[PDB]
Amino acid sequence: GSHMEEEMKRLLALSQEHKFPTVPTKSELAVEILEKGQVRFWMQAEKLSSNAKVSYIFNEKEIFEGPKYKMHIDRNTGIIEMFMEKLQDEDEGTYTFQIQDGKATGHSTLVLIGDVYKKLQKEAEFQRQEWIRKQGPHFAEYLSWEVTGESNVLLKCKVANIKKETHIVWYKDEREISVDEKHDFKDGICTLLITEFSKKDAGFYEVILKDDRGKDKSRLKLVDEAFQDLM
Repeated sequence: GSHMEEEMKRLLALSQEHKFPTVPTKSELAVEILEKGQVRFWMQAEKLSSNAKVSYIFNEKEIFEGPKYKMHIDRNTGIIEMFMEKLQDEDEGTYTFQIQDGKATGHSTLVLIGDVYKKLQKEAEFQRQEWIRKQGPHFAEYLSWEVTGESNVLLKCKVANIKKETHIVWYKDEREISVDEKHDFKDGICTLLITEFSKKDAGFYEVILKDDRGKDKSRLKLVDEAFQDLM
């Protein structure tokens, strides 16, 4: 139609322009289930003078910072950070932050109760990506193989941000490809020679990281012998 309203309704939907739930203050107090998959309350609050009060309310009651609800405000204008690490209350979940600075006052409520949270949890899914249990956003070392002229796969990973001893170490499902470790350095990126591979030796070439923490192995499934056969 001439209105083309819906069409723009899509375009604006594409922009994904958020940041609206404010008040006389500057609340953006919404519910962000973090990457770690936890609960997050966050409004802004540009003014912490005298009266300047924020009221943590849960289930129609005013609560306080402590173990179950942790709050952290660094009064740089009054940014309100607040966390919750799960549900485990009496399954209930509803928080109203009413803030006022000086003479102004604003309300902001969040809800995550069993029936409700499960809803936000889907959205959390995007963040729920807890598979990482370590690397998180942006990895450090990565594999990469290349069948060289001799038809061998030249296994090589690539190192990043790390200062302990060496970087990685090639493996193969508990099988340690035992090469000279720290005697001849092998520092930086490491390259080996899969001089022919076999469908009974193939699988995945493991990269292992042990440093000032525990470990860290991440690898893909390598098959070359199946291709060699085609050569």
